[PDB]
Amino acid sequence: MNKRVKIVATLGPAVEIRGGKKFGEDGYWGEKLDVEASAKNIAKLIEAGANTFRFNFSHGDHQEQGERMATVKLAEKIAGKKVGFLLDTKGPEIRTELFEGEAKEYSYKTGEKIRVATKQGIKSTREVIALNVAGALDIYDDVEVGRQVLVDDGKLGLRVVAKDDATREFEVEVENDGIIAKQKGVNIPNTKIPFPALAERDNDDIRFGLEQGINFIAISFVRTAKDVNEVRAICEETGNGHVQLFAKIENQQGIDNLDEIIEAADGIMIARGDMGIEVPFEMVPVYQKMIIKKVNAAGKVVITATNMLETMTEKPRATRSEVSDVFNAVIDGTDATMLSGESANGKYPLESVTTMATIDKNAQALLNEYGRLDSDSFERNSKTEVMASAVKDATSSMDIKLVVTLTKTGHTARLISKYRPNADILALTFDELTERGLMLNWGVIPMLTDAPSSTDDMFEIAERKAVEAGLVESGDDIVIVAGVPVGEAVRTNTMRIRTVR
Amino acid sequence: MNKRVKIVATLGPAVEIRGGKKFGEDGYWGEKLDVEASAKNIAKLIEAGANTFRFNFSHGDHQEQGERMATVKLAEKIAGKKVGFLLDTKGPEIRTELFEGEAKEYSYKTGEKIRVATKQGIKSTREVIALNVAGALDIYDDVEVGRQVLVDDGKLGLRVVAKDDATREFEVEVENDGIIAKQKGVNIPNTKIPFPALAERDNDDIRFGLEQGINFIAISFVRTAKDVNEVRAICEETGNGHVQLFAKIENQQGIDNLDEIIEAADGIMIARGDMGIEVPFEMVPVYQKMIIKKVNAAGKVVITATNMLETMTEKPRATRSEVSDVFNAVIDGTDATMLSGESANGKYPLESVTTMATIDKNAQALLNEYGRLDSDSFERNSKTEVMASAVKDATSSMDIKLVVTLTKTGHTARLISKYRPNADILALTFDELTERGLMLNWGVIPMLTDAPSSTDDMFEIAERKAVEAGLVESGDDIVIVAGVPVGEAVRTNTMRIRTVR
Amino acid sequence: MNKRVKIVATLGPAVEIRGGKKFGEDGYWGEKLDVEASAKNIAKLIEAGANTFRFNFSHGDHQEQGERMATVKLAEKIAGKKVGFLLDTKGPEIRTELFEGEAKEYSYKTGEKIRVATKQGIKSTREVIALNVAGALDIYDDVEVGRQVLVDDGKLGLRVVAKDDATREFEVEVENDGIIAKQKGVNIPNTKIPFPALAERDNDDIRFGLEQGINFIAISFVRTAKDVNEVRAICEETGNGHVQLFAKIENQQGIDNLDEIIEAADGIMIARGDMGIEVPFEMVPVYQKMIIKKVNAAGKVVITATNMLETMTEKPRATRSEVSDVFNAVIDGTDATMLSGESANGKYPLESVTTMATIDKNAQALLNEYGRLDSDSFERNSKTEVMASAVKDATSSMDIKLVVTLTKTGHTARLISKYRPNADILALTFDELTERGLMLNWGVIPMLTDAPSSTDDMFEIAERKAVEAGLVESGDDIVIVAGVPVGEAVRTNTMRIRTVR
Amino acid sequence: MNKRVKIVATLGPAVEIRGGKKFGEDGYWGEKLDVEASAKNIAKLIEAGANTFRFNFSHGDHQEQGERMATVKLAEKIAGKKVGFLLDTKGPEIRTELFEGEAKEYSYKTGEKIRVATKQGIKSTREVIALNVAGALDIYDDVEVGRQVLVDDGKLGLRVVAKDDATREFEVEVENDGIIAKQKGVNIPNTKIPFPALAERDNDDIRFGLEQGINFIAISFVRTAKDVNEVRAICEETGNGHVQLFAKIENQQGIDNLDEIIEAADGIMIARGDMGIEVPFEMVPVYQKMIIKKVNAAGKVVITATNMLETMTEKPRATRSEVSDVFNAVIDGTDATMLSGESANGKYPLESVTTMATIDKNAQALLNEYGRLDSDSFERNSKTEVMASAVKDATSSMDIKLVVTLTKTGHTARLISKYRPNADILALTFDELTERGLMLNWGVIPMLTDAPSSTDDMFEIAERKAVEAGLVESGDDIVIVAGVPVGEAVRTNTMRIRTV
Ligand SMILES: O=C([O-])C(=O)[O-]
Ligand SMILES: O=C([O-])C(=O)[O-]
Ligand SMILES: O=C([O-])C(=O)[O-]
Ligand SMILES: O=C([O-])C(=O)[O-]
Ligand SMILES: O=C([O-])C(=O)[O-]
Ligand SMILES: O=C([O-])C(=O)[O-]
Ligand SMILES: O=C([O-])C(=O)[O-]
Ligand SMILES: [K+]
Ligand SMILES: [Mg+2]
Ligand SMILES: [Mg+2]
Repeated sequence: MNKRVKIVATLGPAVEIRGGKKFGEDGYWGEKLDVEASAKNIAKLIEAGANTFRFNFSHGDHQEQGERMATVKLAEKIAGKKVGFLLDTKGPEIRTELFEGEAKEYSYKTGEKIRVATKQGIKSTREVIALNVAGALDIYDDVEVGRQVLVDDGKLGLRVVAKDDATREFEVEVENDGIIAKQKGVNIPNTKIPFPALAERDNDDIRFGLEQGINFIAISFVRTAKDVNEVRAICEETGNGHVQLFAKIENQQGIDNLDEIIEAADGIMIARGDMGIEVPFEMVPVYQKMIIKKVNAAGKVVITATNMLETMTEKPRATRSEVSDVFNAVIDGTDATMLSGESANGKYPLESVTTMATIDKNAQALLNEYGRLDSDSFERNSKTEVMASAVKDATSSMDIKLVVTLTKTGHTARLISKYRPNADILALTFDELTERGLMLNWGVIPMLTDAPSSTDDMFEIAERKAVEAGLVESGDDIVIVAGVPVGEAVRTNTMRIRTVR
Repeated sequence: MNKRVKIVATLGPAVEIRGGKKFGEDGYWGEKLDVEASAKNIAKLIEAGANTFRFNFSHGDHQEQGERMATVKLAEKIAGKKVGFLLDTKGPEIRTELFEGEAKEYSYKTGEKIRVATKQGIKSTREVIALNVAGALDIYDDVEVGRQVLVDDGKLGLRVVAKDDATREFEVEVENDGIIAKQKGVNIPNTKIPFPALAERDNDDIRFGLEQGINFIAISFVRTAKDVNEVRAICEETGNGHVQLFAKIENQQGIDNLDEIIEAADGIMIARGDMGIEVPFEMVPVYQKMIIKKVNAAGKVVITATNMLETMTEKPRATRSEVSDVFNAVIDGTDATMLSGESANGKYPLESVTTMATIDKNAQALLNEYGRLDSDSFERNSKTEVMASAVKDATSSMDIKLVVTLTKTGHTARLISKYRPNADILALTFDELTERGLMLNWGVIPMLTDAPSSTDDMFEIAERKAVEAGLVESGDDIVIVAGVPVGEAVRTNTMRIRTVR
Repeated sequence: MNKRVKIVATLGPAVEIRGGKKFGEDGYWGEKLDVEASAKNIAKLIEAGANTFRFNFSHGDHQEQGERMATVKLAEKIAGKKVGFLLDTKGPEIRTELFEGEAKEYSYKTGEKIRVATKQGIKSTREVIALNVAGALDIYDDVEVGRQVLVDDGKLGLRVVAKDDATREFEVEVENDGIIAKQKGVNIPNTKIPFPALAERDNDDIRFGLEQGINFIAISFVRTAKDVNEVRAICEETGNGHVQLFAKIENQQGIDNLDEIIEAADGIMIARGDMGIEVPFEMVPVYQKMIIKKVNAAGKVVITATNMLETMTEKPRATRSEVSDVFNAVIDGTDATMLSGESANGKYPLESVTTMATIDKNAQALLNEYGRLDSDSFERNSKTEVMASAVKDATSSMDIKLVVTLTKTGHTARLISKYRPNADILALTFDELTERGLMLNWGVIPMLTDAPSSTDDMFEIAERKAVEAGLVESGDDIVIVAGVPVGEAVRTNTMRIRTVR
Repeated sequence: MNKRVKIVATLGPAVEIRGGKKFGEDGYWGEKLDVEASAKNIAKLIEAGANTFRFNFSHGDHQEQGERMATVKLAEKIAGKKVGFLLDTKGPEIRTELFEGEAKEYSYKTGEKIRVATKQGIKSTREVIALNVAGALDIYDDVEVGRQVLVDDGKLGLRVVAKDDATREFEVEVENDGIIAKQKGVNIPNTKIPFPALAERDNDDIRFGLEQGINFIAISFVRTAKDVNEVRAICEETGNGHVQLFAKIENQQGIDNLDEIIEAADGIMIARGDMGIEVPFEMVPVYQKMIIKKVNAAGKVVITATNMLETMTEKPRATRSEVSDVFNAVIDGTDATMLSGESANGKYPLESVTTMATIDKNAQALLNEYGRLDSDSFERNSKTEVMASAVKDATSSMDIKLVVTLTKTGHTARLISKYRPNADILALTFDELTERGLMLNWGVIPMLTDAPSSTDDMFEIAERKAVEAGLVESGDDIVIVAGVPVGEAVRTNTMRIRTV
């Protein structure tokens, strides 16, 4: 049984060994990274079903990121299995500043009047909270009376009741009892702070990642196609045209502009952390189902992200709600499910990947009956689309163990994946960029091979590689799909039904 | 635009020139057959859309039939297009005798009480009507009081009121005003006169046709599967196992046994002439629609026959009702529509074929919308069936100009035809028997090609043949289906969707 | 077992006894009309299943028409059943004139060069054919060179090769062997001869019919909504605004403007006679099916007309093609089928109505399985639509014997009819004008009653009237529908399912 | 905008004021019950959308349960809204015993060898854990080597490696690091401990609850139809035949016999607490979805229960996963969602009801598009079924603000509810047992009225009440359904589509 739903795991110190010490142990950080020991731990995550690692450039400098990418490349060799490399941008983050007097935090009561500063490069005081705004932008003219400033995963609400021109301060009322600590995330929902389409820091971070070697970029807080297009231009300028871009939908602007964002991007990450603060809490499931439906209809990749197994950061078992959440993301139609803190800085990273894999596997068993995606509704605008629809029908009518496609660019594999056939998809391709680039498509098992010389060669290759991989045995029926010749599926395509000898 | 519904045209003297004379001219039967001039007239029928010629063994002698079949082979070279050869059996007949005084006929009025004699070899009087029963069978014990004796295309009814065992006569009541003329057809519905399953006459005709080279046999008055199986036995005995049998459904027992008869036969001919006498006149459309539905569900051939354009025997234009009848047979799902006296004996054989072809082409354009048949009900149980379903869906999703099947036996062409794709079906086969055997399947264009060589590309050959025949040109999309490799005895396993060069 | 599909029978001399003579007996026309003997004949046509009588104003003076309608009014009292009264207009007919020297006809051969005169009031010669044009219109400028003049049901084609300004004659070439007899229909298709939207003759005829009392008008050669609108105006101005107009579609312009004609009209008459001459003969079935679908979708009345049982004009039994034509109009979804010459001018008027009834009743039994109409497509606008759809479902879900509606205007009967429930529709109504106005709606049995006093009253009346008509007995389930109060279903309507006690 | 998905809230000390002391105060149990102040707190739960109160007979004695039910009777009066009363049985619970020397708990490491005693009425030690088995059953012969004993919501596993015939103890290996505390839940999945169909303790609790007046019984650990029928016997014998029985499905036997249990019962409670310990944790969603589908198909009531907003027991905000969990239970086709510890003994009982109401309201808006249930599949074999199918189509075809049913038994409300019309369902009934008995059916607003005077009267009543309750105003389209002649207990056979 192959896991069809792909897992993105975020990496961090949780899997990393430093001087024989594990994360949280006394004097962990006083020790150099043990690359081999760390690489062996990361390999266990690959074996447990991680299909792509997320390097979150919100935390850690370039040397820390570059070192973690080098450790994953060693982990691939150890696992004898390849994974995708995904860079997640910092983007236009607002954080609380450091306090004067090195205070760590203060407690506030409902009804207190305090201020939020807009001046940059300054410290907070108990009564005047300063912001670290991405690119040191001045936000005073961008936030209107009646707006909400939310601190620390949306837990503490501050209502803007007046603005002070003299100090460029928001006069706010504490809406609920709570704590403001230093370096915590801040959200100001329903505003249009003019963060640039691509900030210098993100530009630098992307260029560094492209230099190291990546497959994917998840662009934080995408509001318009322009946020995607400015990243696409750098990928193209640097000869990294292979890189796929996932727009993170994290706020009302991104939801409002979803259609143009899907058009410009290679897929969507449903960033439920910022989204669950930026829109009403009970709307998140509506937006989750709507986004999965539209990305699937576009033949693109959707990643369902954030707090999926949150309790497993601290505890060895998920909650019943967390199991339901992961399971329903699969039934919704998600290509991939993501771990963030659970794999990056929790006590149980391998157990979190194992629990996600188990839920994802149990849920794929119910897609034929309960799946919310509806491939019958899709218009077939090309022969490769009508062939993918045919592959689906053949897997519904016959007991088909496996679909095998030979694909130069991944195009046939993506279209077959779009239709969600009740079969695994072995995608044979001829370069490592296309191979790693398919690792987040539903059901796709990418495998590197030599390009075939003829057509009849191609059907033999397809059956031999499937047999060598242990996906099929003598007497199993497979569906083989290729362009004729390979790479030309837009002009001429073929589907064969083959009994394995 | 190619006509998908097949036309069966009955041949007879209407197209035959004898020493420069036309049928009905003085001294016609005095001249010898002008074979070249007659073949030129038959070639015009082929060009106008005849796909199979019917040789009606109810009339003529074997020499006339063999000669006519040779005239057709010459016509095929003139038209550059082959047709199917169908033999229609005489079957069992009952005819009114000659009268004493050699009176031609008598007029009767409702309520008149008269007699029908069962004794063979006597003459009719006004008061006592004598019958010529096939085989001189004594039918006395087979017709009960309350049965109906019908005379002359069922235009005059005699009700059996009493039986006189002394004279073995039927005491009957004239039910309606009508004529009883000499040598007119008699029907006695809902009786089981023990006509043999295979009469000596039909044995002689069938074996003669088989020796000449026929593709189809239409068996008159099929009552049970035994009536089909006795003809199947002759085909098997003689090494003519490729010959297809169409059961003619003409009476109530045939309708009652329709399911077992379809299973035994290769197809049905809906014999509306006798059927319209043997069942209530207003029920024929019910049985026509029911038979077409059952035969399409069985994957077999149905022919709608008799009096489709009957007024064109004597007039240059059909009636509105005849146009409707032909049109609605197509909508009902018929493979083929038939001409009898209109092509065989009438003043306008060419015009009759042209009119039927025009009506059939106009109706096929409505099949996507108003089509009676529903391909969605078929069970995809085989490789060939799922592949035939794929073809249908490709043709429903894209503008497919042509479906090409490389078929040793014609099985794949028959399965694609059943699905009624919105495309012409080119069936490339490797022997003349298989090619002619496909001539009545809806939408199928049979074509003979050289058996594939080890180094032949079947797919390139398929496209090239379709281009040369003028069915497709550069930029058209076609579907090609084949059993790879080398069209062995390997089930169809491959579908290509191809933009034509 | 109630006949759901309605019959229009055209009246004429065929049913009229004159001085004890039947039509076509010697000296028939020399005798005065026997009103008692003629009414007894017409009453038999009612018992047989005629629902409406067509008075064709193309033939007969007002005195002949008036005596006929008066015969019909007497007929109902003999029958004890009412029927509808339909007036059909001469409209813009062209005819061949009388020939000089009392010659009845001439035969022509293909290639012959002759002339057609445009001057009115003159007689034809063999070499110069003269036209009787409606309202004595000059057509010389309104038909161009290359146009076709067709004589006698479009049997003989004359091709216009030149126009002679000096004589205002067409030089025409005979296109095929044929006869030009006196006072035969002439058609000049794809022309725009400026016939008034209403002609004084048609104005006058309509006003006469209204004085006698007509339920419907059929308007010949309707080209646009304009031709319907002018007839509407007269019906209102005379206090006859209750009169339903059927537009006759007979030509390309009527088909091209069908949507606007359907909007203005209450219904459509498919005039297959002129239609089959004015458009391609073999395309009539396409237009028939198309028109019936569109008129059902608008909730209006469609009549399939002309040559449905044509051979029964001369013979006591229809052809197989005629039986198919009637049967398939019912499957197409027609509300009504029509007899013209067969009931007006034929030897077998009563047998023609009996035959059409038998076929119609047989075909209605197949509507569930084979009905071409699709009630599921209709957008349920009003609550009246959704009530109608609900009644349809109740009759699909359970064994409903009958649907009873209490309707002031008939509007609930019209929407229930539109949905073609698997049940007879008893429409209880409160005047004779509304009750006859429903006689061409599919499945509707009109019945006069006095208005209800209470709601409990309205439901007890529906059931009592039903048991009294013999339509239902004890144990039969019926659906009752109504406005509350009766006749306001537009705002507030009710459906009840009741077992008869 | 009315909440169609029903809410069951468990009642407990969290809403109850003792003297002036809230729950978790210093010497809270050191006071009497402030009944009026408690009833005013419960009234706030009714206002926020609690449709039924659950009285969990696992915790408390008859006196505590009795007083709580009486406080609820007061809250209804304060709220001006009635609610259902549901008794939840203790059932065949296994718990850990009190410890030697009043020890609260001990912590264990993987691989540790210890013993579980089957002997009843003894204290636990660190090395030998004793069990408080319902009915004091000796379970020794019912658990084979290789079975698993689980403690505290299945958090700590013990693997039976051997059986000591001399002491009737299990030799177990600690499977994972964890804590054994006193009086914690114990599960022994995939065993057939011969607990009776109905234990004397459950018999007694049910009879006491029947005495106080209840609408529903939730039967813990239902294995077979016998477990339901033996409770039905008592509701019948005592003249409490109005009481509806929810089988709680929370072990493999329940799942295996689900069809026969649905047949015997009035509805199902999906008890995901025990169910997630008794079956593979990551399989609970499969059984939830299957159970909801089978119970809607039977036109019965399904409650999705346990840990739906768990974190709100201690925090003011639910997690993203908990929002997703409640939302998808609605999408799955649940009639009702439940709160246990969140309403019964947490810090935020009112905010818990409010959050569930908000998610449930938002989810019902997506049932027309993403709804799991499929009503086209139901057999239309009756006049009532045909009428219910006709109501659903009216609400699909038209913007219908409300369906009003005049129902003596509620049968017509239940059938209409089965079809999940896109509209609220006002159920006008003539006694208080029918009224309260409808309060867990999807979309049904029950309301008491006098049996009507006539057909015109009945249709007039229906509109007036709906207008009074503020459900609809002038220009609104409603569907009214009734059986005429009116009041004669006629099967519904009339539909009216009416502009108000
Ligand atoms: O950025 C994220 O992943 C989020 O906000 O969920
Ligand atoms: O997938 C591909 O490479 C194609 O388009 O043939
Ligand atoms: O034999 C036939 O074809 C018939 O009777 O129609
Ligand atoms: O058509 C054929 O020969 C086949 O596929 O069996
Ligand atoms: O006028 C007519 O009825 C016709 O042309 O069919
Ligand atoms: O049928 C009627 O007259 C009505 O109720 O609209
Ligand atoms: O009893 C319960 O409600 C449970 O176990 O979930
Ligand atoms: K006319
Ligand atoms: Mg025959
Ligand atoms: Mg439990």
